[PDB]
Amino acid sequence: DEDLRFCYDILQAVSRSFAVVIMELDEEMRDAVCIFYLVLRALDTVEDDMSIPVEFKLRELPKFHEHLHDTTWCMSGVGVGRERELLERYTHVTRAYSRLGKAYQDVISGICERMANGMCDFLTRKVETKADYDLYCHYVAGLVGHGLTLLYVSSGLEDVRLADDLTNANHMGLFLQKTNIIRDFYEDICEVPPRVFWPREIWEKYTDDLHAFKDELHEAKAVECLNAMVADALVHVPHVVEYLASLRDPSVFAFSAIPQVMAMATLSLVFNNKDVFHTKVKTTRGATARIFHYSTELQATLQMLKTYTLRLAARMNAQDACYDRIEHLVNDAIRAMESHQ
Ligand SMILES: CC(C)=CCC/C(C)=C/CC/C(C)=C/CSP(=O)(O)OP(=O)(O)O
Ligand SMILES: [Mg+2]
Repeated sequence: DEDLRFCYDILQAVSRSFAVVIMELDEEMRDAVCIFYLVLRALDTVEDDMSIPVEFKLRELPKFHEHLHDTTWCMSGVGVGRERELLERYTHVTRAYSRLGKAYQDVISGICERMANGMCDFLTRKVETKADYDLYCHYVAGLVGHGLTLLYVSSGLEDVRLADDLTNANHMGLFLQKTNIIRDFYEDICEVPPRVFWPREIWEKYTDDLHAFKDELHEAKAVECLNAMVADALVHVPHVVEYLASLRDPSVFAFSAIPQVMAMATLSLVFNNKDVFHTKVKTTRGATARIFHYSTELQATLQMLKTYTLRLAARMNAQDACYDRIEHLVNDAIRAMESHQ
């Protein structure tokens, strides 16, 4: 089982966040989800390496899923740090993969291919529209939501009805991806080349140059745009509440709930916060421990989400050009929560 051990070891190095939450899952589901994550993590590593040619990515990505059945395949000159190691010693992942149930392998192979092609689409173009924003989030996060949902059903832990309509699963992925895209604006725009995800359709209403938000000079417009991004992410909350409330298994529930509650805490902190444009805004380690502790069942999770949702709303004024748009979004979220209390 050295292969699985490497997997969990690389997981811990490549992503401390997920590597903690994944431990909420029972061993069998956990192995499948851990391997699933590393496969996608490998894709991400190819998509994000800006020192390697795009034609190289459009070439390798589409057939990434095919390598899942080739225990000798690996990549040598891509990525930084442990990610690089993930690809070079990618054998451990494919081996572990070959020892998974037939149904788990197919979900993983299926999501891997669709995400890869989606990444290819956006490797050759920008995110101009809100539609673009949403679709890109779908490919790199919404699909993880689909995949996980299909792994839950396939495992037997959740009812087959869960996979009927995957819309809410996609919403779950979008809420997480969007909160991170919002939180990581500065860090992303400060890289070489600069990484940009905020959709032009949204930011062109406050500026002609996104890079202007880095200057205190345009602090007001940056914050108004930041607030419009938050409003856009809040659209997903009522759906996150529905998906979480449809879960019956405690392991699946905690694994699914924790990241969502963390996202809402981050979102409540970045909202109307100009610090977002010069540093990473993060929750305290104590709030994190508390979230991990209580998000084991629906009721407590709903109240923590309500609490954070109420903190977000409390942070604004009738002066802000969002107060209107944010208010009904907060009410929809809180309403959806009380709808299960
Ligand atoms: C359960 C369900 C239906 C949907 C959830 C969808 C999921 C799990 C999406 C993962 C997408 C994100 C935000 C990845 C960043 S890697 P990271 O999480 O390791 O670490 P970081 O964001 O850098 O802190
Ligand atoms: Mg990426």
